[PDB]
Amino acid sequence: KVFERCELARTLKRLGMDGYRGISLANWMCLAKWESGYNTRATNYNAGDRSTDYGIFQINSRYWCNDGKTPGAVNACHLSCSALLQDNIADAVACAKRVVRDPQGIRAWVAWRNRCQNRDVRQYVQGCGV
Repeated sequence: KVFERCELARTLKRLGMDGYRGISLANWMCLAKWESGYNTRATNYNAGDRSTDYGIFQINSRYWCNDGKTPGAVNACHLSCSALLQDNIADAVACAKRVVRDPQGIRAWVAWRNRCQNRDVRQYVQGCGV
């Protein structure tokens, strides 16, 4: 599904993302916006290294989920990558939280560095009741 902005903001807040490991809701919204346009069903193949990015946060199969076809990959979220293509984002949120328990935190996604870091991200949550 493609979430509407404020519905996603409230969905993420009910899932415990506001301030998780120091990360505001607006930062998670900016991440989802630029990774996927708030789209849970998206996959993007990376031909350079044979990995694939999955779902609303475009989480990569080399370290985070298992798709069976990424050579030498691991599965730190202990999920099939299929779980990251559901309309229900609970599993994707659990995996995003796993990502940010590692040292880089939200910097693990380069799109966040490019499109969210050191920026005014307040617009993403404006009016949403979060």
